[PDB]
Amino acid sequence: TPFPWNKIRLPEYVIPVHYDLLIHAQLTTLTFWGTTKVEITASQPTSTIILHSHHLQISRATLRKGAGERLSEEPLQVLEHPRQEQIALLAPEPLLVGLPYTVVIHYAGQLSETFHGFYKSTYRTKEGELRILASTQFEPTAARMAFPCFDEPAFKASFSIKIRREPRHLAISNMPLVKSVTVAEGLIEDHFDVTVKMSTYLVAFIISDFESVSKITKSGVKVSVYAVPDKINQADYALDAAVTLLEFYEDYFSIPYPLPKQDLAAIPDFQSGAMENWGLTTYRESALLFDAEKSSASSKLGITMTVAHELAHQWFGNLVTMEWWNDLWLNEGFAKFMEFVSVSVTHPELKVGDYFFGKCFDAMEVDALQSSHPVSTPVENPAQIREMFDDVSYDKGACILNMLREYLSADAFKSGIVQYLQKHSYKNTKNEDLWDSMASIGVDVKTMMNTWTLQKGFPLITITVRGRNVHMKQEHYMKGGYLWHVPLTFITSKSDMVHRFLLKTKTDVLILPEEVEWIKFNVGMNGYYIVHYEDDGWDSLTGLLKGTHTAVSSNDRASLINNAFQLVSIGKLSIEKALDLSLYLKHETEIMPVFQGLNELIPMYKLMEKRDMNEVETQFKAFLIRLLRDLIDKQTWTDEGSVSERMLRSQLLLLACVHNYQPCVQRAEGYFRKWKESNGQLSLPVDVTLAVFAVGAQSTEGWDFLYSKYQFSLSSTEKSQIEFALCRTQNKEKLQWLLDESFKGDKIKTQEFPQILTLIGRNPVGYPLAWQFLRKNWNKLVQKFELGSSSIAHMVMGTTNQFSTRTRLEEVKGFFSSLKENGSQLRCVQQTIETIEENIGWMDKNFDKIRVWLQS
Ligand SMILES: C[C@@H]1C[C@H](O)[C@@]2(C)C(C(=O)O)=CCC[C@@H]2[C@@]1(C)CCc1ccoc1
Ligand SMILES: [Zn+2]
Repeated sequence: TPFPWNKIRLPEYVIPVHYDLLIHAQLTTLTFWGTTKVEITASQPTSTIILHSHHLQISRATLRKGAGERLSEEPLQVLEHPRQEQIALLAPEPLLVGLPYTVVIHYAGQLSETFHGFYKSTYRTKEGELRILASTQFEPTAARMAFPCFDEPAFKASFSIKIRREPRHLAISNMPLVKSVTVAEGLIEDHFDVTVKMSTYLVAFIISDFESVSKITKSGVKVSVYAVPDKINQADYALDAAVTLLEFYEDYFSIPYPLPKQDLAAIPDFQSGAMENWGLTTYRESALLFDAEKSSASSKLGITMTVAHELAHQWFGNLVTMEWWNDLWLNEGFAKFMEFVSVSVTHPELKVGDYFFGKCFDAMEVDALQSSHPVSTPVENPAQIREMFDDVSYDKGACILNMLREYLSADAFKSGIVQYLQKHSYKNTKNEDLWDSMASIGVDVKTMMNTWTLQKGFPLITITVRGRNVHMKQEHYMKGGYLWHVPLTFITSKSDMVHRFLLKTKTDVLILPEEVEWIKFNVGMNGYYIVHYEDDGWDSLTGLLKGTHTAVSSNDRASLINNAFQLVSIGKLSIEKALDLSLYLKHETEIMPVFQGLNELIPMYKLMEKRDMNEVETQFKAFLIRLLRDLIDKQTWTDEGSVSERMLRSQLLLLACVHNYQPCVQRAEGYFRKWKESNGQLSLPVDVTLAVFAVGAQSTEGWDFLYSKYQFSLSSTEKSQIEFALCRTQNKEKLQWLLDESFKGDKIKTQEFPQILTLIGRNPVGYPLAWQFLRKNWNKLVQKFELGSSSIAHMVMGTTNQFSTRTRLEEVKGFFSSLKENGSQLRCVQQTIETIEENIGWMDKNFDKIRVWLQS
């Protein structure tokens, strides 16, 4: 019997309006049963209903028309197309156009052993008892694994969820609990209130023994944090942050949060960082739970930013949703950007605005490659859709929005946002909808923003100065007929006011009022472009950084460091001139230019570590330590100062210890010895813990001691610090053990496996083990994490993108091409191949130049 539908996309003439979802999960057998009742209307006659279903055993399907006395039921025959993840329901007669019908489906499934669908999560009590819970993760296409549905984001509907569970367990879902009814078999049926109209991917439900803490907003919304009983005392910070941020967004968008409550649940097993399910946001425990004594400043910042991200989605994603995954950036670019807007207001002591440009540089890494994609690009299958959750949708999306906001001004941008959110509330949007909204306040918005969303990559802006005449040229930046509307900014030696010039053409000229000593484009790195200066331009700017680096802001200094090294890669600046510029860092004090320096310089020796280059690698590492030696030496071994001072300290001490800087190694050995002799009871400053643990794990006794403390820790920061330290061992049997254990999920959870694999991929002796492990265990890793997931992308890049020989390039090409449909077409594979090709060319051109430069 042939399947009566040949497309991946569903027919668009059968529309759902409301779902009634009844779910019973048996935690003892890992089996679940459901009854789905979906109210539908057909716009054209059909005897066939096509919908999504994946790994669900359908026992019965019926078609209802009317209610009570005037009720009719009809049996529905079921056909399956597993590859398209569809089912076809066959009625004995055609459906009458425009009349409401209810499709009733009874089914069963097994709780997923992955991190998606309706899945199993476990933890151990401090007494060592194993506890099992069931949670959901549906974005993008996994709602169809928990209940049959029209599983595309434009098929919005209301949802009335009912959960049957044991009296000893708690169930939570998107909406408040309205009633709990005693049913047969000693079960309780929880009835949750009907949701607002929303996408299937936002449905959520959890059956657990979680504890909770709550606080009410000024608008009367009940905000709650849920977590395992042993960790609920770490919920207070996120609870306070969530209340403040929810109030900020309501005030800012002038659109109230529409639900009576908002829950934030810390899940013991979670693949991504968090998920924005409407009324039930979910998080990795490390992304939500703060320990005032053991958590790092970076973890505290991470929690604040993640809560800000998920809450921004309540408007940008939930209330207004992209029509299709090709426009995922409308959700992700906005939520990423709003983290910075919201936290800059709510937590001005975190100084987050100063860190934003770092996201743009992250996007530029991928976007400089031929294998990048436009922000808005076609996608069809689930693996392609998952590939949209990447630095282009998130970081480039946020960066082009930041660039647009600076161009329009914050108030005109805000008016545009509010108009957009109001007009498209409970509906779906495409790119043109956003431009139309922004332009209704912005005459050039549509033409300009189409250049930034429909073309991959970014421009190189070349500056040539002839007296008062500033010549500008744009061209597509490509590693080794594109045209943008570029909102340029600049400052000069005569004016620190931010000047604006819209470059709509290949070339243009601006006439300065008077001649200047220097000009610097892309003020504060607020623009998604790079800049090259002709003639003595780079010598001049190098001179400025070396004489009066304070003449330009910390972010302007970071932008110069980054652009100089990006220009080496396209042969516009020599490696010697970029390295000469980096020498100014001997007097740098600020976190962003110091970190930008490390971001450009560390990858160079990471390439050398994987080659026969011991001498140059050692001299390069010695140069790096000598360059930052005064700054390293000034660091106190405490938790004193601002969040930026704490993060700078932690990374400087770790860098010094990793590269065997003796004053820091001897001090770290001392703290470790003292900490170990006290049986880990003595408190170490959190800021020095990474360095201290990395040093301590270099001995068998130290590694074993760290591992013994890991099993009992309730702190996410401490566990992450121990995992990092353990992965830095140069004992291959211990590195193999870490890969084996985290892969199995026994002693170390599988949610840690992608980071562990990358850390070992970066280990100077362990890198062959990580690449070999990925190849050997590929199928099981794909089954666990999914083809196209950001996790698989990070595992691919993390084990191969630091290779720089033709032999390594063929190993990568050969391996991934052998996978056929199970990974040969992954975008991350094309990206890593292109990265290795660039590494080969860069090393062949510059290795000897660096060798000579280091001797001089
Ligand atoms: C992400 C890095 C990975 C890198 O493999 C690593 C582990 C490193 C090494 O392997 O040599 C030495 C210093 C720390 C560094 C980092 C964690 C931190 C870099 C850093 C800090 C501040 O700005 C950049
Ligand atoms: Zn998001």
